[PDB]
Amino acid sequence: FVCNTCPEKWINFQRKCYYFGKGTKQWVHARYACDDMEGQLVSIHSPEEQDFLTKHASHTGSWIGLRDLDLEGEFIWVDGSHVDYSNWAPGEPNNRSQGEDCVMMRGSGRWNDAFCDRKLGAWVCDRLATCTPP
Repeated sequence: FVCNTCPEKWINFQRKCYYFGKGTKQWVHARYACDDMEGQLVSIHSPEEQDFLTKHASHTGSWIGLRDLDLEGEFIWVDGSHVDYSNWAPGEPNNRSQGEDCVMMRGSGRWNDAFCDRKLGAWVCDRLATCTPP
């Protein structure tokens, strides 16, 4: 009936749980780290979800679950969903023809693209919250 239960060290917002990771990681690094924890690198689909992430975001930048796929020819989230909501910094993205294929979130919450082998100090995972029983 009510789904706001999250594992130790994760934070609940709406029906989801979020892990604000800290550590030195390239994008595909953070992708597998989230998978190891039974989550996914975060997908963002509304301004309310973004505003929650901004309140907890590392000041020095974080990987999120968006990257440019060559065959589909667009940015696609790790869970296969398309970009509806977006929060690009003004002028972004600007490195698609330039090999900057992975997306990070600044301390402001705004997104920019980057080289996938860039090292950042933070990354965010999500998973679904579990629910109250009968």
